Amino acid sequence: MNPDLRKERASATFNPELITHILDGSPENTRRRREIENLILNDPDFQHEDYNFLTRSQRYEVAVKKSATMVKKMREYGISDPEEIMWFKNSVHRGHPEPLDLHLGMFLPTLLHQATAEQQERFFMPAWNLEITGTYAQTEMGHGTHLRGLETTATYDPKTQEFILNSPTVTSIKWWPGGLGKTSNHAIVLAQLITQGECYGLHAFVVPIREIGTHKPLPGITVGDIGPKFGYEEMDNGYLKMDNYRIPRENMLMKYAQVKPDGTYVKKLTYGTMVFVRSFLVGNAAQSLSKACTIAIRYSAVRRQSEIKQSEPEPQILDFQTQQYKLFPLLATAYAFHFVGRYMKETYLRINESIGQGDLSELPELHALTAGLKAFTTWTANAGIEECRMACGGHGYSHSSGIPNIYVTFTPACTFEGENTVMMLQTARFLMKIYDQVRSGKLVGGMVSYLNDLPSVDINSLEGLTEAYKLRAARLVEIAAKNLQTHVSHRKSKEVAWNLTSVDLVRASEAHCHYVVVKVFSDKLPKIQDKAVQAVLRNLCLLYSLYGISQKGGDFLEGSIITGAQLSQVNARILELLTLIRPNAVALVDAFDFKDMTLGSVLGRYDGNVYENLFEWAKKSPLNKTEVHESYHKHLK
Amino acid sequence: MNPDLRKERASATFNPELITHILDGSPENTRRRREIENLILNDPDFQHEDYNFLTRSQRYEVAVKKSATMVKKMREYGISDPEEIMWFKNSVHRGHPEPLDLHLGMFLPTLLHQATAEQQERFFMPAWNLEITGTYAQTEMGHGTHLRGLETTATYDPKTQEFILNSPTVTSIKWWPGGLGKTSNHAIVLAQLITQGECYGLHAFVVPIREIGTHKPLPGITVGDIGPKFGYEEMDNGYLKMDNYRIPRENMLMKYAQVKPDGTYVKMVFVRSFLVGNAAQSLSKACTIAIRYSAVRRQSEIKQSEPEPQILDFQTQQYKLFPLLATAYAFHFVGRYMKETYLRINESIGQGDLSELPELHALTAGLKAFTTWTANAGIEECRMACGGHGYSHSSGIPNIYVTFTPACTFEGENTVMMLQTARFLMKIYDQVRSGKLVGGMVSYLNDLVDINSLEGLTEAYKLRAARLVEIAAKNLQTHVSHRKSKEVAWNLTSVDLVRASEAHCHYVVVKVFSDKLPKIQDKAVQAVLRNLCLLYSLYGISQKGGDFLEGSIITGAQLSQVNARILELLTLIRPNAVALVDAFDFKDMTLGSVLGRYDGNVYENLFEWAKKSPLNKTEVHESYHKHLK
Ligand SMILES: Cc1cc2nc3c(=O)[nH]c(=O)nc-3n(C[C@H](O)[C@H](O)[C@H](O)COP(=O)(O)OP(=O)(O)OC[C@H]3O[C@@H](n4cnc5c(N)ncnc54)[C@H](O)[C@@H]3O)c2cc1C
Ligand SMILES: Cc1cc2nc3c(=O)[nH]c(=O)nc-3n(C[C@H](O)[C@H](O)[C@H](O)COP(=O)(O)OP(=O)(O)OC[C@H]3O[C@@H](n4cnc5c(N)ncnc54)[C@H](O)[C@@H]3O)c2cc1C
Repeated sequence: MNPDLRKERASATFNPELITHILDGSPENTRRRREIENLILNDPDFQHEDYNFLTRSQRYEVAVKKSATMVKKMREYGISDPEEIMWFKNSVHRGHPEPLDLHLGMFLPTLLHQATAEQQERFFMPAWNLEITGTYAQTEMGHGTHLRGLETTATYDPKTQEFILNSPTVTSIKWWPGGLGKTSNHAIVLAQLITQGECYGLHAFVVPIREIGTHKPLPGITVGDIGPKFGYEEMDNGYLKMDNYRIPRENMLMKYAQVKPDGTYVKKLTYGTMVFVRSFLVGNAAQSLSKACTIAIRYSAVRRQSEIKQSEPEPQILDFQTQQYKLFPLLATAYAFHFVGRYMKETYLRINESIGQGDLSELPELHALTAGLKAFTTWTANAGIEECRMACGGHGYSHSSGIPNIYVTFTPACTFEGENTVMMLQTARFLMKIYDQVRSGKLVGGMVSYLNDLPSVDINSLEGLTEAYKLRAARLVEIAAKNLQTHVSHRKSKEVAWNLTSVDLVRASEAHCHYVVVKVFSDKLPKIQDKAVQAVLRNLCLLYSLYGISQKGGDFLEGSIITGAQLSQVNARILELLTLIRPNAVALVDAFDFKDMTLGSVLGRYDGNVYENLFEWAKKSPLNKTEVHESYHKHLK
Repeated sequence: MNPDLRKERASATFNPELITHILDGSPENTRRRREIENLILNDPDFQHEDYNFLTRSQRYEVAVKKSATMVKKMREYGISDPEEIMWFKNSVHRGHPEPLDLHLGMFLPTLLHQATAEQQERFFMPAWNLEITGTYAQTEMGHGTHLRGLETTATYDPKTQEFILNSPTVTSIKWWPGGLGKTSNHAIVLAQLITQGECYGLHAFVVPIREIGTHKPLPGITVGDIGPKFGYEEMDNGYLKMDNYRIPRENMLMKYAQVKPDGTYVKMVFVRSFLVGNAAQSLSKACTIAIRYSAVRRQSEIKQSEPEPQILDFQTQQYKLFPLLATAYAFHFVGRYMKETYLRINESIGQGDLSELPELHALTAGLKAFTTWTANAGIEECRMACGGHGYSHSSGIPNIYVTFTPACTFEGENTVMMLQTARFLMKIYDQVRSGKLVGGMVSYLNDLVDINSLEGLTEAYKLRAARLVEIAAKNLQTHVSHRKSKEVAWNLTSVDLVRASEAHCHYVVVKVFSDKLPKIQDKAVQAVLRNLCLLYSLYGISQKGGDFLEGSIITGAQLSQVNARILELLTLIRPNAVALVDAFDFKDMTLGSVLGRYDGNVYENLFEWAKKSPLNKTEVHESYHKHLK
């Protein structure tokens, strides 16, 4: 390997393999994930020309065959555990999105959970070999966040006992569903149920959209791809227009609501529904940030440029303080998000045990924390990925860095499972609700128990830093509450008040979530058995928290949480941590255990042999298919 | 038009035309710019299918076709004024980069300002009928920022009287030059001059790389495209490897240094100013789209009873877009300021007065980094403020983002630039330390409160700048003191130094924006810009409250009033949002945005766009039969 990377790995003060165990959950987990990864790696059926060297059409085509192959292979290998299916799918698509995401993630799961025996035989079973391919169509051109505003109608017809699915306007057309564009022949559509002159709200219906065998669109059906996007080249995000399309009455999912043959409309928290409330975007954020950091840091250890001292030769750019400042706080963030994502997993499991005991008390906080962490981590990871890219200089801009694809692939996560701003406002509804409760004399519990200490620190220890974040969260919640009451007590409608306090409310949710990450990171440390590993993660933990304090110094000063002098100490300690982390930077990134193939990066290769490979890469790219480009003869010659 | 956009326009308290006048510098500049943009809009030779519906190869091809026609068309129309050239070229490529960029910006300009009668005869003249297509090759795979690290050599050969251009290592291969991939048959190459066993530094040579008429790479010449990037699809950024490749000794640009047959060796600010304008323009486009779309898009609710409101009515939406709108105008003004400044200092240089040249270099480097980094993040905020729809190329913001973002790394990597600014700031600091009075925009360092006034806010930025410079200076001393080494000390203080330059530059933008108001003749226009200026200043104080609180420049109670004033200002700006974006005068064609269309008729046009998308050439995709069946 490149002498420069070898030098970095030799300076590491800890064994990176021990951290990999921690990330996967156990040594055993690491082995299994690697085993599954190697199944795809050495399988030529999963190999193909570099995504970036292919047109959009060819990219979608490649994704399709790999997904089709993926299904057959997972069936044959007997991979049923959801975690293992995740690892397997990750290795096959290398973080890239694929056309069977909704089919496997929402279509089959919804049928398995709510469909009747006859329905599953008609819609679930035929999918085993993809005879049937489905997707979930909810979003419309005119409504994404505001569901109640959806326009698709499903009117019951007593005479023929079938539903009439209709897209009355341009805005009503379904828009975005992955696989809806060209892959799926069936789609579970969400529509406003209409029967006996009454609208009963949103209900789901199984609707065939393409003829089996020929894949031609069925009469009354209009489907297609929505066009090119920032990223997602391999995903056929689509649109669906239904011209008073008829389907059997038995195609409605009736586990919760039913429609009798005469048109009469009739009418719990389970482990079943809980699987749907589950989210993996926090882990997704951690992972994407990690990939970017791995690339940027390795490259920064490989790239030599400029000079620190005129007498010495060009140093590694990772020797520059500004370089370390750009990347080490993000590396610490990457780790913080991994621990938070693991905490959430733990919580889901803790919550099921509570539900099984009849205790639904922590559900409100779960839903608020879930919406909050999702927005906090996705936004932070989003910006962090681009910093990593720009930290690589000009080469970061080339697809050979691998970062532009990571960013473009990850960024819509700020939209998935609820707009980030809307989600933060959801977290704020809960924070205000708990605040009002404490106001009326109730002692509250949970991560939000600090509210019991309203109304409104040793900056050197982890405990004092956690406390500082706790106090800052309390302070921002207090500011939002008071400001909210000022509008209300001004005779304004609770709603107008809400809007006029929304910026403040989002900030309260943000502060709350940041405090949660810090506490979770800090709580992790005492549980690390290996002292060397513990020491490094501690430095990363100190950097994450100190850096957050510097980033929003105003929050801590305004609340008199820290003094101006303490802010100076915080800033100084941050610079000191950068160098303490420096000798371990590479090994910390190696611990993420990404294979070159997943990274899709010349610059971030494990071996550090960037330059020779960067040249081969460019020479094999499409514009060099010929020495002279036809445009020459036609317009220049 | 969409009645939602017309009611937004009807509520405007000023005439947008007057702001366009201010943006173009004068009413006549507008009329003239709008003339050119029309020469092109109605010309079939510049029409083609949406770039986003084409492959990388087809994009490059369309760019090449348009640029070639561009040169012919300009010459024939009489467009030679380099300003009118920007407008024309901007309309033609609809804001996208083009393969003749270096040819017109570096090749010709360099020849025209350094070539001899013989050279300007066989090099400059041919680049008339594009007979010759050239580019400038500086950057190498191994070096971009630190030029004296370049490896390309030009070893003079006394016997045959010709320089030998060589790429000894993989890292020495030229990398990135636009037009170097498949467009140019000639390239001015920057290389280490070596003659008579001695290296004399970097010098520029003109080297033919492709055979005229066939475009075949010449013997010893290896050329090609460097591959696909985040953006720049229509640009053939390339690589050049020269294997002991010989060129007439007479091919060296000897305007400043010469090499006779004996082998005896003898004897940037405008571009950064351009990028600041490029930052303002890109930010403006994004804002125009995001704001127009926010007035068109209705969703969710405020009051239970009322119908879905335009998302522009949500405070959060206003908070995301109005501060950025104010930033776009702020950046346009500081850009104009930079222009006035370099023109003035240029005039001094000519009279032997170079007293303001160091500040000019420093300010120009700092503002470039400050505005490009700010606009960069702002373009993405505009995209995300559009919801999922923003992610689609139908929003046109992703292309804007991808096209503008490299501005943060080329022409001086932002952090390196800020570091240069900091070097100047420290010098000035040491100068006042010695007891000297300094002038210029930095005269506030000779001195080493009211949140409700324009003057007080400007004053607040001044002190914040002074405070950060002082913190950097103090930390720098503390390090030279403890570490006893200047280079090590500089490095351990570099984050503080960058922060001080950022603070200095922010102060400049505010001050410039503020000094611009009294010069506005129309009262209504002056009134709206004033709100944007207050928003800009107040927003920055909130964003980095700790800087002001730390320096006892503002109290906690004042920070609170700042935040309250920002919210109030969003409200006061709301009624003028669309008109303020309309003022930019961007045409639908150069915006390439369905969501930001001037008429506001989004949805109907959106479906048509998707319907026309490449993946819908057929109802069923080929991949179905061969894989999913
Ligand atoms: C890559 C990608 C893939 C997708 N895949 C799928 C898929 O497979 N299936 C599917 O069903 N959908 C999919 N979608 C659509 C996604 O579900 C929607 O984008 C999401 O629901 C938000 O809808 P919208 O974009 O119209 O947002 P809108 O809410 O209409 O607009 C967003 C803007 O309005 C603001 N806003 C909205 N309501 C409020 C409020 N009450 N208060 C304050 N601010 C508010 C937002 O914060 C934001 O600035 C995808 C989108 C993308 C980009
Ligand atoms: C779209 C695009 C188009 C381009 N077009 C052209 C073109 O037409 N012609 C051309 O010649 N070039 C072109 N380039 C190359 C561009 O000029 C270089 O990328 C730029 O000069 C920066 O060089 P670098 O990428 O090697 O940076 P590097 O410096 O190698 O790396 C950047 C990183 O190193 C850090 N760093 C470097 N030096 C220092 C220092 N002294 N102190 C502290 N930190 C430091 C930076 O802060 C940053 O994080 C283009 C690049 C792009 C992306």
